[PDB]
Amino acid sequence: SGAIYVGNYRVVNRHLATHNDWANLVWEDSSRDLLVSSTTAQGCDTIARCDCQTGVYYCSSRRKHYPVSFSKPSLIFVEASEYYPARYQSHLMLAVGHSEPGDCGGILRCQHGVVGIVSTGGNGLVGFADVRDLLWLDE
Ligand SMILES: NC(=O)[C@H]1CCCN(C(=O)Cc2cccc3ccoc23)C1
Ligand SMILES: [Zn+2]
Repeated sequence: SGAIYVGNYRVVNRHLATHNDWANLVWEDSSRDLLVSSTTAQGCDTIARCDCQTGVYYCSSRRKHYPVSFSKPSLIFVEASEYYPARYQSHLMLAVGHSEPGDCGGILRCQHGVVGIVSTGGNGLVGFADVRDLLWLDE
Protein backbone atom coordinates (compact mmCIF):
# COMPACT_ATOMS: atom_id res chain seq x y z
CA SER A 1 0.00 0.00 0.00
CA GLY A 2 1.14 3.52 -0.87
CA ALA A 3 1.28 5.94 -3.78
CA ILE A 4 2.55 9.46 -4.71
CA TYR A 5 -0.04 11.93 -6.00
CA VAL A 6 1.62 14.84 -7.86
CA GLY A 7 -0.55 16.93 -10.20
CA ASN A 8 -2.48 14.68 -12.58
CA TYR A 9 -0.27 11.63 -11.79
CA ARG A 10 -0.49 8.63 -9.45
CA VAL A 11 2.94 6.91 -8.88
CA VAL A 12 2.87 3.30 -7.63
CA ASN A 13 5.07 0.16 -7.34
CA ARG A 14 4.44 -1.48 -10.76
CA HIS A 15 4.04 -4.93 -9.03
CA LEU A 16 1.10 -3.49 -6.98
CA ALA A 17 -0.63 -1.59 -9.85
CA THR A 18 -4.41 -2.08 -10.32
CA HIS A 19 -6.43 -2.57 -13.58
CA ASN A 20 -7.26 1.20 -13.38
CA ASP A 21 -3.53 2.06 -13.25
CA TRP A 22 -3.06 -0.07 -16.43
CA ALA A 23 -6.17 1.33 -18.25
CA ASN A 24 -4.84 4.90 -17.62
CA LEU A 25 -1.08 4.06 -17.99
CA VAL A 26 1.28 7.01 -18.67
CA TRP A 27 4.67 5.21 -18.19
CA GLU A 28 5.85 1.93 -16.60
CA ASP A 29 9.31 0.31 -16.01
CA SER A 30 9.66 -3.24 -14.53
CA SER A 31 13.44 -2.65 -14.04
CA ARG A 32 12.50 0.17 -11.59
CA ASP A 33 9.24 -1.38 -10.22
CA LEU A 34 7.39 1.86 -11.19
CA LEU A 35 4.14 2.65 -12.90
CA VAL A 36 2.64 6.04 -13.34
CA SER A 37 -1.13 6.28 -14.13
CA SER A 38 -3.30 9.30 -14.91
CA THR A 39 -5.78 10.75 -12.36
CA THR A 40 -8.81 13.04 -12.45
CA ALA A 41 -8.07 14.90 -9.17
CA GLN A 42 -5.08 17.29 -8.60
CA GLY A 43 -2.47 15.59 -6.35
CA CYS A 44 -0.48 17.84 -4.04
CA ASP A 45 2.72 15.92 -3.14
CA THR A 46 5.95 17.89 -3.82
CA ILE A 47 8.79 15.95 -5.50
CA ALA A 48 12.36 16.55 -4.29
CA ARG A 49 14.89 17.56 -6.99
CA CYS A 50 18.16 16.98 -5.08
CA ASP A 51 21.05 14.59 -4.15
CA CYS A 52 20.07 14.05 -0.48
CA GLN A 53 21.29 10.94 1.29
CA THR A 54 19.34 11.33 4.55
CA GLY A 55 15.60 11.37 5.04
CA VAL A 56 12.49 9.88 6.74
CA TYR A 57 10.32 7.00 5.50
CA TYR A 58 6.96 5.66 6.68
CA CYS A 59 6.96 1.95 7.86
CA SER A 60 3.40 0.52 7.89
CA SER A 61 4.48 -2.77 9.59
CA ARG A 62 5.43 -0.65 12.69
CA ARG A 63 3.00 2.32 12.09
CA LYS A 64 6.16 4.50 12.43
CA HIS A 65 8.21 7.07 10.44
CA TYR A 66 11.99 6.36 10.70
CA PRO A 67 15.02 8.58 9.98
CA VAL A 68 17.48 6.82 7.53
CA SER A 69 20.70 7.34 5.61
CA PHE A 70 20.40 5.99 2.14
CA SER A 71 22.63 5.21 -0.83
CA LYS A 72 22.75 6.86 -4.29
CA PRO A 73 20.36 5.52 -7.01
CA SER A 74 21.88 2.33 -8.47
CA LEU A 75 21.51 -1.23 -10.02
CA ILE A 76 21.06 -3.81 -7.24
CA PHE A 77 20.42 -7.56 -7.47
CA VAL A 78 16.90 -8.46 -6.27
CA GLU A 79 16.08 -12.16 -5.69
CA ALA A 80 13.22 -13.80 -7.64
CA SER A 81 9.62 -13.06 -6.46
CA GLU A 82 6.05 -14.01 -7.62
CA TYR A 83 6.03 -10.66 -9.58
CA TYR A 84 9.51 -10.75 -11.16
CA PRO A 85 12.27 -13.21 -12.08
CA ALA A 86 15.71 -12.73 -10.37
CA ARG A 87 17.22 -9.53 -11.91
CA TYR A 88 19.01 -6.18 -11.25
CA GLN A 89 16.57 -3.36 -10.30
CA SER A 90 17.84 0.10 -11.35
CA HIS A 91 17.46 3.47 -9.54
CA LEU A 92 17.30 1.59 -6.17
CA MET A 93 18.57 3.16 -2.90
CA LEU A 94 19.34 1.06 0.20
CA ALA A 95 19.12 2.07 3.90
CA VAL A 96 19.55 0.30 7.21
CA GLY A 97 15.96 0.00 8.51
CA HIS A 98 13.08 -2.38 9.25
CA SER A 99 10.71 -3.32 6.40
CA GLU A 100 8.31 -6.15 5.49
CA PRO A 101 6.66 -7.02 2.05
CA GLY A 102 3.48 -5.04 2.92
CA ASP A 103 5.70 -1.96 3.38
CA CYS A 104 6.04 -1.30 -0.40
CA GLY A 105 4.67 2.15 -1.31
CA GLY A 106 5.70 3.87 1.94
CA ILE A 107 7.05 7.29 1.07
CA LEU A 108 10.71 8.33 1.62
CA ARG A 109 11.00 12.15 2.16
CA CYS A 110 13.77 14.72 2.84
CA GLN A 111 13.48 18.53 3.50
CA HIS A 112 13.18 19.03 -0.34
CA GLY A 113 10.17 16.77 -0.88
CA VAL A 114 9.30 13.24 -1.94
CA VAL A 115 12.40 11.15 -2.73
CA GLY A 116 10.85 7.78 -3.57
CA ILE A 117 8.87 4.79 -2.27
CA VAL A 118 9.73 1.42 -0.51
CA SER A 119 10.13 -1.25 -3.20
CA THR A 120 12.53 -3.89 -1.68
CA GLY A 121 13.91 -4.87 1.79
CA GLY A 122 15.02 -7.72 4.09
CA ASN A 123 17.86 -8.70 6.50
CA GLY A 124 17.70 -5.31 8.28
CA LEU A 125 17.78 -3.28 5.00
CA VAL A 126 15.14 -1.26 3.05
CA GLY A 127 15.24 -0.41 -0.67
CA PHE A 128 13.53 2.67 -2.20
CA ALA A 129 12.70 3.23 -5.92
CA ASP A 130 13.89 6.80 -6.65
CA VAL A 131 11.65 9.32 -8.54
CA ARG A 132 13.78 12.57 -8.35
CA ASP A 133 15.03 12.10 -11.96
CA LEU A 134 11.44 11.95 -13.41
CA LEU A 135 11.24 15.67 -14.21
CA TRP A 136 8.03 15.24 -16.37
CA LEU A 137 5.95 14.66 -13.18
CA ASP A 138 5.99 18.49 -12.62
CA GLU A 139 5.09 19.52 -16.20
N1 LIG B 1 11.05 -4.66 -6.07
C1 LIG B 1 10.80 -5.96 -6.12
O1 LIG B 1 11.17 -6.67 -7.05
C2 LIG B 1 10.05 -6.53 -4.93
C3 LIG B 1 8.78 -7.27 -5.37
C4 LIG B 1 8.02 -7.83 -4.16
C5 LIG B 1 8.92 -8.70 -3.30
N2 LIG B 1 10.17 -7.99 -2.97
C6 LIG B 1 10.62 -7.74 -1.73
O2 LIG B 1 11.59 -7.03 -1.53
C7 LIG B 1 9.88 -8.39 -0.58
C8 LIG B 1 10.28 -7.79 0.75
C9 LIG B 1 10.85 -8.58 1.75
C10 LIG B 1 11.21 -8.02 2.97
C11 LIG B 1 11.03 -6.66 3.20
C12 LIG B 1 10.47 -5.83 2.22
C13 LIG B 1 10.12 -4.44 2.06
C14 LIG B 1 9.57 -4.33 0.85
O3 LIG B 1 9.55 -5.53 0.17
C15 LIG B 1 10.11 -6.44 1.02
C16 LIG B 1 10.91 -7.54 -4.16
ZN1 LIG C 1 16.33 16.67 -0.63
